[PDB]
Amino acid sequence: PEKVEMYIKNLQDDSYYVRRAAAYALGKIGDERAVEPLIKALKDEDAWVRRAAADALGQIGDERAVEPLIKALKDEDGWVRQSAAVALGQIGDERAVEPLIKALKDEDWFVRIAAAFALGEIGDERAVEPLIKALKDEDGWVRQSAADALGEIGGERVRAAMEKLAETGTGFARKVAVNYLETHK
Amino acid sequence: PEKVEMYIKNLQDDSYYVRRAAAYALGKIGDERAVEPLIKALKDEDAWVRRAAADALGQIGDERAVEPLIKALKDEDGWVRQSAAVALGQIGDERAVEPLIKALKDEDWFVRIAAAFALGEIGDERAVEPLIKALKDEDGWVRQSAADALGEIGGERVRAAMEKLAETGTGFARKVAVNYLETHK
Repeated sequence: PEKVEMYIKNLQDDSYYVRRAAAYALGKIGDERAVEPLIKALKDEDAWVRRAAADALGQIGDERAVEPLIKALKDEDGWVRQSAAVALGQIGDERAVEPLIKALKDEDWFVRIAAAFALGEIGDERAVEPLIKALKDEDGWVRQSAADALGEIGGERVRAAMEKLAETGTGFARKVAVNYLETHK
Repeated sequence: PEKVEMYIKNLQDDSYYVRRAAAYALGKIGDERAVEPLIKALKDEDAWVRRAAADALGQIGDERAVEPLIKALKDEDGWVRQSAAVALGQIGDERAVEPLIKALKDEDWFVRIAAAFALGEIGDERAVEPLIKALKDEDGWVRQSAADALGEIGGERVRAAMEKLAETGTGFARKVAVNYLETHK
């Protein structure tokens, strides 16, 4: 906690590693003063810095990072987008829901996982139908995370969809739905 | 919490997804009754079940899972080993230190990351020299996680090594060491 301004100041250092390490440290410390300088490091030249900055903003958890993080979901770098999604998941703000639904169709499997995870944490039923679609994703971990997110959301929209999948679905989606029906009253 | 025995019982179900979902749920619930049945699911036929079981044991955090998890660091499946390492990191027990040092040389990049992370969390200085070596890993995320773990460990063995790297090291290891010297008194 004593080193918060030293690390804020290191977000301007010429060395990418010093900037990255500063963002990482500021996420762990959790002091709110770091929020605006981290928002700025979401446009850093170096992708590792942008990743660490998103990560740190999620850890601090201040809603002021929501709109900048939503933008960072369009970053050229896959791991930045992944970090932004996890961070929006951690903050829990419903404004991320539609942008994260889009990121469920991201070309990188690791981004789609993070998008599903985050939708599950936010808990908003608009995500239900897009998560049912992700049950057919070519990546196994994506499918799985969409199933977990469906369970976390819950409620009557999830129940009704799981009845239909248990009835006519195939493959993984079927197994998900049947587990659902066995494990709820 | 009401469903703990239902999910324990589902660890014997014929469907791999029902067993996997049960392990996942039992990790979230956190009831100690789940520990021995999860230890057993670390030898499940299906790799997703073994992964979820390790993950859940780390979340519950009971030291009784330490020796079974150490064994699971030799699993044929890369993601099981990864999960076992993260879990040993979360439990924090020093008995994992030597097995995790070995897993820093794992053939999968994701395992080496998890091994570095876990050593950093356990905080034991036997890891210092092997983590300095990981600064030369071909994977960028591995190197980074080894640098973070060095910072988390700290103390005089880390200080002395970072002085030498700042003096004669090259590339990433150099940048790590110099950041170290700039950020400590």
